[PDB]
This record gives sequence, structure tokens and C-alpha cells, in this order.
Amino acid sequence: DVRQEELGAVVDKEMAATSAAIEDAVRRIEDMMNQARHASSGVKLEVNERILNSCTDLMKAIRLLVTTSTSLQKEIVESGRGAATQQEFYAKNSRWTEGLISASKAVGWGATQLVEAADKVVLHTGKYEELIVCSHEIAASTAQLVAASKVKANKHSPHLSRLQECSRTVNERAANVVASTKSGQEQIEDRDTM
Repeated sequence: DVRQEELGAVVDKEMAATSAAIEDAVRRIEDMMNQARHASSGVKLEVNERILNSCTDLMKAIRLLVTTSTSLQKEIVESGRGAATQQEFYAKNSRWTEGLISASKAVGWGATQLVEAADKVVLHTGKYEELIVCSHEIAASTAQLVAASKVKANKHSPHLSRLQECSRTVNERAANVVASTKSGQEQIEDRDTM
């Protein structure tokens, strides 16, 4: 249970860790594009490359959402702390800060989960179904990060509206990972049955 007086430090570190985890996810997924070309070939390799790329576009959209989330948090703090330090502001609004830490943590974990599901199905024997669920779950975690950020916000900068748009974009990208996995799966099972 995080000390109230160090909540500012912990949320700053958590947002930073979530962003690093998202960057690690982009690198791992992109590295699988090269590894796939060695685990498979043909229609399977082609659809897997498309799926890995949809996953990469989703992770880049999430990268932007988290960065915008951090920007909105910092403006909320700068605007409301007055003579207090950031630490004091976070401590005084401990509830809000805790929501940020918890929501951020979940996104980080969601990214790690999605990378693992992609790895298992593309390079091993995992199910495409698992990648689809992880796609839905990470989108759910980001919408929660957005709501947790929104609580102490208002129609202000670095735009609450910009963060909300970012969420729509992530949801659209997650839907694309799903459409891409379904499209690809039915393309793989349809080349073999002739």
C-alpha cells in the first residue's frame, strides 16, 4: 500500500514504466516480423505479418494515448496545485492518484499480455482466439486509464478532448487487430481445404 506522501513519485514512475512497456511491446512485435519469416512461410506467414502489423499500429496508438494521459495529468496538477508541490497535490488527491497508478499498471500488463499472445500464435502453437481477447482487454484498460485521468479534469489542455479522441483511435485499432486476425484465420483454413 503506497504511502500517501510518496504517491507523486510512484505515479510518475508508473506512467514512465507503462510507456517503456509499450515501447518494449512495439520492439518485440516488430522483431517477430523477422522471426516469423523463419518459423513459417506461405499464406500463414503473410497473414501473420499482417496481424503483427495491426498489433504494432495498435501499440503505437496506445503509446500516444498514454503520453497524452500523462500530459493531461500534469496539466491538472499544474493548474490545481497552486502554492503546493506536485507531491502535495497528489497526496491531497490521493484517491485520484491511486486510480491513475492502478489504471496505468493495468495498461502495462495489458501490453505484456498482448505481446505474449501474439508470440504464442505466430511463433508457436497458441490460439488466435487468445490474441483477440487480449486485444479487447488492452482496449478496456486504456479506456479505464482515460476515465481515471478524466475524473479531476475538465474541458482543458493538453486537451481532455485529445485524450478522448486517442481512446477512440485505440478502440478502432483494437477492432482492426480483431478483423485482421479473423480475416487471416479464414484465409489460412481456406487455402488448405481445396
